[PDB]
Amino acid sequence: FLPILASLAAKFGPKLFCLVTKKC
Repeated sequence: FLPILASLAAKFGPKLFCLVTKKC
């Protein structure tokens, strides 16, 4: 689940990824 999620997060999702994984 995680490598495809990480790949799409890098591709066009980093705004949601940074808040969810607490890097904002």
